[PDB]
Amino acid sequence: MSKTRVIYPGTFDPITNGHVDLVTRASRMFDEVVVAIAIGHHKNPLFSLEERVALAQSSLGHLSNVEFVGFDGLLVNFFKEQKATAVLRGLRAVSDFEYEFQLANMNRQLDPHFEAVFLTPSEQYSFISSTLIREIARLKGDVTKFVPQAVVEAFERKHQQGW
Ligand SMILES: CC(C)(COP(=O)(O)OP(=O)(O)OC[C@H]1O[C@@H](n2cnc3c(N)ncnc32)[C@H](O)[C@@H]1O)[C@@H](O)C(=O)NCCC(=O)NCCS
Ligand SMILES: [Cl-]
Ligand SMILES: [Mg+2]
Repeated sequence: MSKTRVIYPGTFDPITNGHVDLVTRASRMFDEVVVAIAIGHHKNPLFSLEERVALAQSSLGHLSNVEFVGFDGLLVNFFKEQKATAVLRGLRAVSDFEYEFQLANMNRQLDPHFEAVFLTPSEQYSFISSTLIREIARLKGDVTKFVPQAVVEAFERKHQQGW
């Protein structure tokens, strides 16, 4: 019996309570979990790589089997470099499901060792996404209930520099 290593890739822009729940659930089932923050070089995230990594560490660093790394390039090359057992993704809607079904099949064609496992959110996180959270924050809504406190403060310090 070997040691399992799953990657959880995303932009995490910012990390939410939904992501936290997924990583916590995953850390019970695999030996190592890698929170893999896509840099988004040609995709314009609101938070920098350093901010997104720090928010993720702050929220999840208490889990001793979770690592945090930024990456770019082809997910399958990262998968190989990392020697992962699988990629993990959350499926919160039908459109998520169809996109991920397609991508898992494309990635398996690029690398036959590739694997993707999916979790479904618990109902109390099911309506949360990073995009929606950015939008509420931007229109000065309170996102406290949906994201870790550190993220709330991070939005206040974008709102303080101006935003
Ligand atoms: C697809 C990319 C950008 C990351 O995905 P995404 O932008 O959805 O990140 P986000 O951080 O918002 O979410 C991460 C994942 O957890 C899920 N999730 C988000 N919120 C929640 C919630 N409340 N509950 C459950 N799941 C959730 C998402 O649906 C997603 O699967 C990234 O994997 C990537 O760019 N890969 C590298 C490039 C590549 O190889 N591209 C195409 C060739 S296959
Ligand atoms: Cl996003
Ligand atoms: Mg999201």
